[PDB]
Order: sequence, then C-alpha cells, then structure tokens
Amino acid sequence: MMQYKLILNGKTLKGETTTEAVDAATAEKVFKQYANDNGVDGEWTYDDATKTFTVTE
Repeated sequence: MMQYKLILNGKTLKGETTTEAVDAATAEKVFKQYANDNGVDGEWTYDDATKTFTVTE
C-alpha cells in the first residue's frame, strides 16, 4: 500500500490529510508539518494494516 493518511486525534478538534508520499519516512515529514501547524505534533502512532499515522497529545 502506498497512499498514506494522517488522522489528528486532538482532545479539542480532529482532522485528517492524504499525501502522495510512498514511504513512511517521507510521509512522516509531510504529516509532521501538517500537525506542527495544527498545534498537535506530539506522539506518532504506528500501523501495519491501515498505514495511517495519528497524533497523540
């Protein structure tokens, strides 16, 4: 699976985003900026079936 996704699981407001990044490293860098802007860059969950990162504040 390629097309990674992000889910902001904020204790205030939630959100999501997609990307064209094909590897977890590239996607992490893309999603980091998205959450660092949303004020949620905290923890970064991991997955092996869904390939979707989530923030944990």
